[PDB]
Amino acid sequence: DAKNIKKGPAPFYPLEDGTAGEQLHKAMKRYALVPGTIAFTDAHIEVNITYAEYFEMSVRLAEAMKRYGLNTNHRIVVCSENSLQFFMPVLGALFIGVAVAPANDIYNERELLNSMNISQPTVVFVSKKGLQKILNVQKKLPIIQKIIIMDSKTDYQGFQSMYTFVTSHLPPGFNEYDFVPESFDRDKTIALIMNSSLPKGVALPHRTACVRFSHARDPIFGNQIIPDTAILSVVPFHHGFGMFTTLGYLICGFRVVLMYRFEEELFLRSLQDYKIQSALLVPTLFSFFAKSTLIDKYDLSNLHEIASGGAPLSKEVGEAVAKRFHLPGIRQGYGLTETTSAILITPEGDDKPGAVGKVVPFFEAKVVDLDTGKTLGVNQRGELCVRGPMIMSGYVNNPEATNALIDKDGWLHSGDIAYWDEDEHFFIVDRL
Ligand SMILES: O=C(O)[C@H]1CSC(c2nc3ccc(N4CCCCCC4)cc3s2)=N1
Repeated sequence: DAKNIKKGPAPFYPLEDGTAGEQLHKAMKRYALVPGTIAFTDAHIEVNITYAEYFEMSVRLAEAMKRYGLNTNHRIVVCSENSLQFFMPVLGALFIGVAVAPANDIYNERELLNSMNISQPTVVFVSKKGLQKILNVQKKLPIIQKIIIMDSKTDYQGFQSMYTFVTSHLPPGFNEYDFVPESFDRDKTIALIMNSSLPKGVALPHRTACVRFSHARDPIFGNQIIPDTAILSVVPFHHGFGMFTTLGYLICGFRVVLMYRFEEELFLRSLQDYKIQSALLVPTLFSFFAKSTLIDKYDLSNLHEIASGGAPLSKEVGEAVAKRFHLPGIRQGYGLTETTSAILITPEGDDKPGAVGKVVPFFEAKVVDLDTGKTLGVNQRGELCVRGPMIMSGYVNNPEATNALIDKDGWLHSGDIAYWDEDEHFFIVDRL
């Protein structure tokens, strides 16, 4: 061993009661009441949407879906590239306890089928450009009984938009600010079904998102709740990195600036013009910005951190990127789809080259001997194992693949090789 088991410190605020939908509802209502509070900004088209707008459309979607008949026995799919509308049905469903399975908007038809065959959605929200794939998947999966278009105001090609669907199902005199999100068992009600790294379905109870919201506004393990904080996120919303940072930024009242096609100039200009304080990159963009020479042309003085996750960041490209951006280091974190979000996180300003962080509040982490199972001590390399309240509840209708991952005592076996050091910073070893 127990000197060799690394434990998450204490959360700076304790763990809120209520479902993830109740916690989102309460914060967003608060932001909704101050006019002009920006929730999302689309860098390509330059449009802002406020928390008032976001809050009111999510509450209406929640009530419409409820009046349509969806409940905890149901799942919806959200199949769209990152967009201003992406999170409206996501929030709507969380408010009423309907599980959300976000679908890779660039899966081809076959991966979409396999994804939605596991998720078995009753309703699909889709962007215009994904409709024809969903219609082909629907032919094979008639459990899809209702298709709603996300990025339209009017009806589109015979299908309702979110806005016409909402009107079709709101009671007269619906009041967005009197709406009360559903109360339910957060341990037992699934919030998200996420796709596995042939893909599997990862069920995440509302609880795992609630713990994530603790980290997100933790001053050491998340971000400080400070007005006019803006984040430029270039990560897919349909995977856990983008899903659970974005929901955390919404809980925090941040301005989330998005882009879904990378462009060097647009990214750098958006950093500058939106006075971005924190940038979110997928790791292959780190290899890009190690090569970019245009960074010094831009006023990046507001930039406090560049965050990384989800894949291997080497000590080399990280140091290269930090220098091109004149930052102390890279702020990094480690988790799996099966782990909700990041379980190891660089504490703010406690950055170390090559390390992905320390054990987050509520969790524990060890490295075990690849042959026996016994717990190792400082700087010994073995398998990375973790345990805590963000671990998935299981794979959708795949119990053997679940139990091959978590022992009877609840340790998730990362399948990664790791060590921790004298300050308890963790390091992931590339097997190659
Ligand atoms: O690679 C994966 O499978 C995915 C599963 S979810 C995940 C990560 N989620 C997150 C969520 C948050 C972060 N942070 C950015 C780094 C500094 C602040 C801590 C959160 C890093 C990661 S990495 N990576």
